[PDB]
Amino acid sequence: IAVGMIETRGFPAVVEAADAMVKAARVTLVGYEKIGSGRVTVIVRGDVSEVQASVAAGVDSAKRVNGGEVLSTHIIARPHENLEYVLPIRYTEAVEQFR
Amino acid sequence: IAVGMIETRGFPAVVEAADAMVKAARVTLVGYEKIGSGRVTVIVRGDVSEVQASVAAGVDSAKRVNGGEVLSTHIIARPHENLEYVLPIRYTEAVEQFR
Amino acid sequence: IAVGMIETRGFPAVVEAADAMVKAARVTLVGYEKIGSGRVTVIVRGDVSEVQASVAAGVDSAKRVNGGEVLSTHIIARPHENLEYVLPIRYTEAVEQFR
Amino acid sequence: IAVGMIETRGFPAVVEAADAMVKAARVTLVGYEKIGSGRVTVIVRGDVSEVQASVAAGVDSAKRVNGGEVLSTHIIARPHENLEYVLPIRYTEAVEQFR
Amino acid sequence: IAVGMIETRGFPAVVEAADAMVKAARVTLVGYEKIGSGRVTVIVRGDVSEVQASVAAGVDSAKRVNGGEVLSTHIIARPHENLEYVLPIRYTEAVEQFR
Amino acid sequence: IAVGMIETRGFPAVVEAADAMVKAARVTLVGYEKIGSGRVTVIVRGDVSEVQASVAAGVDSAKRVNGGEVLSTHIIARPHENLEYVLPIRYTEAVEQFR
Amino acid sequence: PIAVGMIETRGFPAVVEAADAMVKAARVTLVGYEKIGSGRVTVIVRGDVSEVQASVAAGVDSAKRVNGGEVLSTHIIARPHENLEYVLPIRYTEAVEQF
Amino acid sequence: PIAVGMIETRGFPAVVEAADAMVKAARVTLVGYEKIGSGRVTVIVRGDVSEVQASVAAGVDSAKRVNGGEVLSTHIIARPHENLEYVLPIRYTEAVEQF
Amino acid sequence: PIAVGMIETRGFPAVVEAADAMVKAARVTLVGYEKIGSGRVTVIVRGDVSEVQASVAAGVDSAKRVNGGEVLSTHIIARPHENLEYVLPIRYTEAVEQF
Amino acid sequence: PIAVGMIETRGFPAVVEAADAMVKAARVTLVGYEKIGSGRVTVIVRGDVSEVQASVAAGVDSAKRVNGGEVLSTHIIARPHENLEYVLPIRYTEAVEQF
Amino acid sequence: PIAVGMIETRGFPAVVEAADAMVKAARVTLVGYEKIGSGRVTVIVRGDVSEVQASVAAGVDSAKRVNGGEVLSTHIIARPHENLEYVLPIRYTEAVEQF
Amino acid sequence: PIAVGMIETRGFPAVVEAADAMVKAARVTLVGYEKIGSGRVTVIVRGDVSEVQASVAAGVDSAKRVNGGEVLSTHIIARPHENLEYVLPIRYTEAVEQF
Repeated sequence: IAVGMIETRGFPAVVEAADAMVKAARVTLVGYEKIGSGRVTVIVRGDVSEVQASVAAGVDSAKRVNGGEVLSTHIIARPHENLEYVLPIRYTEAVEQFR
Repeated sequence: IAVGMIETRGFPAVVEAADAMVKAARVTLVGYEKIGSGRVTVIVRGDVSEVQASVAAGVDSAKRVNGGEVLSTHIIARPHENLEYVLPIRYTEAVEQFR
Repeated sequence: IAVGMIETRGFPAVVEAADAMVKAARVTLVGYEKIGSGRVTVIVRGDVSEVQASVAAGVDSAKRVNGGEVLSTHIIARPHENLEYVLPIRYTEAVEQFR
Repeated sequence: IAVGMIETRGFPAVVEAADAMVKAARVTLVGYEKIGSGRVTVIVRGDVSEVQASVAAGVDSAKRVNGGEVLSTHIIARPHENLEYVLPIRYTEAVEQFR
Repeated sequence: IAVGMIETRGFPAVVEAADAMVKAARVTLVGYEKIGSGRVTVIVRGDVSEVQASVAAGVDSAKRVNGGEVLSTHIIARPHENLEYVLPIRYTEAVEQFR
Repeated sequence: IAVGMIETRGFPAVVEAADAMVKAARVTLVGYEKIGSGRVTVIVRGDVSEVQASVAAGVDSAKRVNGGEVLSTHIIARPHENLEYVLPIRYTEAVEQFR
Repeated sequence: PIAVGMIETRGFPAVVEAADAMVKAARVTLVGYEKIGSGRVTVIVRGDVSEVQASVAAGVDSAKRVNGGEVLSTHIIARPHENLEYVLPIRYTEAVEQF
Repeated sequence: PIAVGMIETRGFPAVVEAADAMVKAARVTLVGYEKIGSGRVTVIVRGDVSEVQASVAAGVDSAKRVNGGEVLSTHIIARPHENLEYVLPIRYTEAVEQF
Repeated sequence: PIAVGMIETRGFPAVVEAADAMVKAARVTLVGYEKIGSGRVTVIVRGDVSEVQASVAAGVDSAKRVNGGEVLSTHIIARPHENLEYVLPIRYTEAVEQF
Repeated sequence: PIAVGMIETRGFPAVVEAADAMVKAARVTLVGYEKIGSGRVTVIVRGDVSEVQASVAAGVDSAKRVNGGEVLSTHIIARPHENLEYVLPIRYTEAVEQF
Repeated sequence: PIAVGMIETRGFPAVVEAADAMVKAARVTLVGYEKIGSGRVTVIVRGDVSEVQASVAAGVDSAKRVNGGEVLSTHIIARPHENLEYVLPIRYTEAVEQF
Repeated sequence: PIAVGMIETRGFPAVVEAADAMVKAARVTLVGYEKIGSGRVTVIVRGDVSEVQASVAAGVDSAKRVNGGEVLSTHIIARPHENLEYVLPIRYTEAVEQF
């Protein structure tokens, strides 16, 4: 299951990115990551094609935000299982209860 | 229920943004978010039209603050339910006890 | 009860701001807030006129600090009750035991 | 057992770095480290030659990321045991359960 | 009892500031404060004249540090009791056990 | 017992600094400190002459790191006991179990 | 009015059955679960007075049928004073709210 | 003077009834709830001496009527020494203050 | 439907045997372990109703064979109400999910 | 010398009365309160040996008068070894220090 | 196969002796220690089945010789299901791994 | 060799006396204090075997003289396996180290 990420500078924009992503295709927002310098990432999981659709929409929508800025984005089609155990890209408890 | 966000650089300004928002219309301040680089966001919930009124007032009032600066703002009319589970835009425990 | 805020860049200056505020008038320092980028805020509560007196003194005294810098300030005469529940402007446990 | 590190500015890029590293050779991603200013490090362990292979791939892949930036990298062939006890380069609980 | 503060950019320098302060006069280092942007403060308590001696020595010694930088300093002769309850300038548990 | 400190900008470099320090002479790495703005410090303890040897090696090795940068360094020959109680320069639990 | 209903059991299995029988028998929300020792645990439900009475009755009959089941005490409070919400686990949690 | 009133029960339901009966019978504030094992739990109220006496009496009569209810001990302290506030859960909390 | 199965024992060793026998005897997942005092502990499993019945039966037979083993109570809930998931440790955890 | 005095009760109300009677009967400071199960709780006071003896005696007489009161054990240590301070809740806390 | 061995005692001293006797009598690793109330505590060891049997036997003989020693229950599981690792303290910890 | 000595009491006051008598009677360090329920608590000391024997003996005689004192179990382990240090509170803490 692919992973999609949009990193913005600013919180409002990251929230819009996430909203646009889950609305554009069949992906689950699994988390959000702060790393400082105003950089925040929203992470979604789903089929590669769903994730591609969601990230493209997420980027477009975030850039429309008043003062919105997208810093980086990336999609990994088949993330190695090891990552699930170290980085915050896994379906969380709260998350799978929403499903 | 819509979500409204004002991100400022500086705490005093974000506090004013929040005060102005809840006073301008029928919205509930549900939280506050720090992301570093002096960037803080206040988040309100309510009817889209209430939120529109509150954000416009929040922006005007924050800009009047001595040294106040607004970095970004955004309103999402119908935030996807998935967001409530990942991002800090949900009515909190403390919050719904105030209601 | 009004809320007064002085945000400085630097800790020594914020400590002086707070000392000057509680000494200048009848206000209670209720808290302190860090938001990154060296930005820290001290928050006091009291009658609007007391708070006005305290913030003016706090600003003057903070600017006298060696390397002191004031970034922003603001006073809200009647902060909405909703804020008390979300933002760190409320009388705390430790605080009301000092009173 | 060698330690390999790639530090990026941006989260998406660090996630790609990690994915590329564990896919390129026989290394275990043991952790991730945030230090502010958007600087994040992913850490892998394995035979020196595996780690060399993984870091080279991790760097190439991270630089291909949209808005990806690599700040620093380093490999230590035989890290002193003392480090395992202070710095986050050790196999963690969650990690060795994945193995 | 007076409070003395030296804020540096850099940790090594703040550690030297503290060492120099407690060695120069009869003051107790009561704490250390991080506020981001590399800004850290060391706080001492003691008689105003002891604190004056310690801060002057602390500044001189910190500036001798390789890459040492002092950002701000301040002394408050009779800090208001209210501050003890909000800001980290109080004798701590660990601290008074050293005494 | 002397204290030695190397502060870098970047995590990989600080890890190398630490490795080089404990390998160059008879010192114990006792901790690591993050203060933001990418500034991290590694702290060692040992005889002044051991610490001098370790810091010199730590600096040389950190500067060889790809993208490595050393911001500041310092050695305190006889750190005042008060510091042990406030600043993170003390032998920790985990640490003395390694010994 | 919105009553609170409580069933206390000796043993966890029996208390889980009480809870399941309570929310199934009537229009009530399980809001809490309280451990106090001696194998005594309480499930707390909220709802209309008549709904809570229906559910507590169902809860008790079912719990007593559990193998090694044992009900210690029960009680229904019709109009719980607001003060209680703030001290005891009878209040709704945002957790059980989202649901 | 401002007395403290305590009812200790065996069982949680009975202690919740004690609390509800206490704050309802007189001008007192429930400030705490204390678990100590063996199924023993205490509700603590604050108020004038005469108010606390009225409420403790109501509390006990009501608690004994709870199904499987059982009161273990009670006590009213008329002028609790200030020292106690700082060690025991008899003090008001900002939680119960806001209310 | 997806039932929940619970075995409560007196003693930890016996409860660990119950759990091991349960997941081995049928298609069930151990999702929780609950301590409530008096030496009473519960293991909770999730699975189809028929699978959970098979496993609880195996669990009980095995637990009673443990040296100093002792089963206090057991229960199977066929269709646990969703409300319970949110209050009690019967829900899957991302921990047991990854597995 | 500075002795430590302890009264252990069965029940919380009685232990709160012990504490109140102790600090009122003599020049002692309540520094701790210890829960260990089976409804056993201890109040610990510090002071001169003769002061602690006066207070423990008062404490016991008063505690035994509490409704459902019960004193389990008491003890006075005249010169408690410094080692104990560091392991047990007999030491002053900055909490009780500020007072 | 890698079995798990458990000795549960009444009393801590006896459980510490059990653990010491177990790891000394055979090739096993103490991985956990479990408190569940009523003075019942368990030590858990991991190792080959034959090694764990040797150690549990040694553990029990030694524990029964402890003054006021008392063994409540014991059990050896030869092939503990992987599910258990994720719910119970039978798994290795990085703590006991480093050793 | 460096033995561990343990005295377990019923009641806290008696356990505090045991500890005080132990460190006073011989060259031992109190390193821990363990609560396990049923009013059972253990004090743990470290030292030479002969020193620990002297202290445990003193500890027991003194504890039995405590009003309402009661010793449940004791034990001395001459050469505690290193594995134990990592699982149980018999290890020195940096807390008791600094002293």
